[PDB]
Amino acid sequence: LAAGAVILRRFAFNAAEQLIRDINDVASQSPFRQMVTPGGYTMSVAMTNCGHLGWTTHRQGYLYSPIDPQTNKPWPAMPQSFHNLCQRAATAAGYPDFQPDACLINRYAPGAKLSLHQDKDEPDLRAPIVSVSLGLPAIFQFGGLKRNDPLKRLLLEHGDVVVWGGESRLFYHGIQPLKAGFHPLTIDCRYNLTFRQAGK
Ligand SMILES: O=C(O)CCC(=O)C(=O)O
Ligand SMILES: [Mn+2]
Repeated sequence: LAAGAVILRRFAFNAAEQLIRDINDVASQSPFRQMVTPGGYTMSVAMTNCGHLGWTTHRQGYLYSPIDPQTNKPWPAMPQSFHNLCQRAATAAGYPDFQPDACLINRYAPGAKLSLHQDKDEPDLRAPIVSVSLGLPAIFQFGGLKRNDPLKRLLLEHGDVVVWGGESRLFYHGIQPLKAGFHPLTIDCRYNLTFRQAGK
């Protein structure tokens, strides 16, 4: 896909059913919620987290916290299925020592989108981003270090895993408005699992 980035198409296909079962378990403790940006806007994507740290929004500035600001309780621990799939994907991508301490779970309803951004809330740039697609297909935008750099448009389907790091760790990326559709395992949405090393 780019220097230090690759797309493992259908890599998580066999694990998908189990991953989704665990998403449901995580959501039981920390429900999906549409976060409000530091700017005061409700995101179309619904999110939740598991692992030691969870990505969240604050009155002013994104940040990681071990506490779910909605439930006021710790985020659920990282499911075994998540941990194992993530490490296998990272190894295949060329990052064998990846040890994530956070997993952001995104749920896209039809029309939902995640505008172009950089994952720049993690201090240790040596750790890659492992992104798992589940359910409905979406168009993933992958660019460069500048918001105006040319964008690649790649369809991401159920089971696809994208890993980026090294030279492309801070590349801009996003998801275009989700097209309506149906998928036997997620029904009416697309889920995405984003593993990161947010601390240390
Ligand atoms: O849904 C995706 O494929 C991308 C999600 C993403 O960029 C994020 O969680 O920071
Ligand atoms: Mn991102």
